[PDB]
Amino acid sequence: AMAIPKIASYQVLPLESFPTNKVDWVIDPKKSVVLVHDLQAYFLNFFDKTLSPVPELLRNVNKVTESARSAGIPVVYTAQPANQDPNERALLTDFWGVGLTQDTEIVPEVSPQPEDIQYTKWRYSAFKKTPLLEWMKEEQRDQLVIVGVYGHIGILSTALDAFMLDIKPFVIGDAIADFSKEDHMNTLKYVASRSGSVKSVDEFIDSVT
Amino acid sequence: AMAIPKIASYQVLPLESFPTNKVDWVIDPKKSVVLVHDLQAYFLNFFDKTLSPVPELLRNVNKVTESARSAGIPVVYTAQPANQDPNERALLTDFWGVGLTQDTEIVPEVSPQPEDIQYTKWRYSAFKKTPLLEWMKEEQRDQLVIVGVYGHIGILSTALDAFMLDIKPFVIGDAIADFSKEDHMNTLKYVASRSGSVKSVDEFIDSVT
Repeated sequence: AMAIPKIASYQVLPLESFPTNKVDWVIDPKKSVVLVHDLQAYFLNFFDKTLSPVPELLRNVNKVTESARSAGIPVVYTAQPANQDPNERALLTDFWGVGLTQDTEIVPEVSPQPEDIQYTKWRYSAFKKTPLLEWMKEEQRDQLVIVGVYGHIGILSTALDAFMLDIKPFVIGDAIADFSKEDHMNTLKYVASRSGSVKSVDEFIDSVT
Repeated sequence: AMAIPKIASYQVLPLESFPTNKVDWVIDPKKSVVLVHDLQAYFLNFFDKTLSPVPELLRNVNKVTESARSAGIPVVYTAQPANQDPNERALLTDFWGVGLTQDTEIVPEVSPQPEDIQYTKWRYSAFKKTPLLEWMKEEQRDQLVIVGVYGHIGILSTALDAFMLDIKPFVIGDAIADFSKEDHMNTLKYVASRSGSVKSVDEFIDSVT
């Protein structure tokens, strides 16, 4: 089993470097949901939080959720629970060990508001073992705007599952972070060419206001 | 909408260049299933079939299936159906168009045997809208040995779903092909470090005989 590495700091990808979208979907405030993916103390503490990309990530997540709430867009947070039953954790243990035992709280900078939804996360994808798919169908919302960590792992897997489940995923390039700038960029490149749309925080704000 | 490109010829990755496995799972003939992923004339026609990696891919898929059948390992083929209903095809149309309208047959070199299972494929992952998961649970088999095309798309998505569904995916590095040698290698690198195991045809034969 690997440990999540001590993540070396890196610069947030310039907006000019975002990969070009193959699809021309537009974020619709009537049909979208914002997903704040696993922004727990445990996952973010693997970085030096005073250094890029973490301060930009947290301020940009706040920019996304504030404009989402003002446009009546539901905000959903995912969080892994502490001391996962080995039978429930299953194959994750083989790669990553027993998982978090503490620091499960969402970081205070992006703390959920009373009206926000909070789901217990069990796999890379936010759709596995959660009510996300059925709840989005109930809400008649078919667009998922994704922010959080880590790009090539949970963000990628959630975007792939959304796309295959007929939900349009929009990954916010300047509102995610990863193990490195290369992993972060490669996540955006894969999504834009094979599984969804890559947008900036300003493009999200512009589309929903 | 993109067309599957005219795939240029490339050399099958040397065995010495395969990424190192992070997990130490071993293919068990009592617990495994071989998946021949979308090896249809339609998908294979995008390469010049007389040039590398196609002759070696077909020969290698055959080495895998013959060894599997001799060890009593079920062999499952996935195939996309022609003229998919736009409502069923959904978001795939935005990236790839209406999909295949003919050439749905499995390439004759690796044509299914009477005892083999054949499922109708609808998404990148062989688990979506198929009986694969429930049938593997019925068979009490929790290992999926993956061969076929294309590495970074269907093979990758099937491996991620299997892993999240508690099924151990083993991608056969010299029994897959992709859009390029880089995509092929990057698929193996991602699987080995985040979602499964990467093995050679000889390692599969050795494990099941």
